[PDB]
Amino acid sequence: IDVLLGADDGSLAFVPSEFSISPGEKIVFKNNAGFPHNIVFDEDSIPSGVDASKISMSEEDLLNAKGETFEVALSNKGEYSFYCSPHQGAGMVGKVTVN
Ligand SMILES: [Cu+2]
Repeated sequence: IDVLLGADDGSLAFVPSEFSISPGEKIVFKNNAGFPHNIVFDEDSIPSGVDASKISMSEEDLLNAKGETFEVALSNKGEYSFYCSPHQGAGMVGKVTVN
């Protein structure tokens, strides 16, 4: 599944922000508008036992230019909440379910 970082109207959003995938499926996050952006999985809101650092950018890492990507595939089943760290309070958050 492809996910935009920033909407085409400049809104600070993942598009889509809620979605489901199958184990081993890739998510390609693509820097779109309103960047810099990143994608950070909330270590307390992903399935037990998953290493957030295997699937996340650090909060200090940024995609600063249009078209840059971060790709990650998730295997373990369950709900994963994530956010863009500089835009989290503006509402740039999401949740992917692996089912
Ligand atoms: Cu952002």
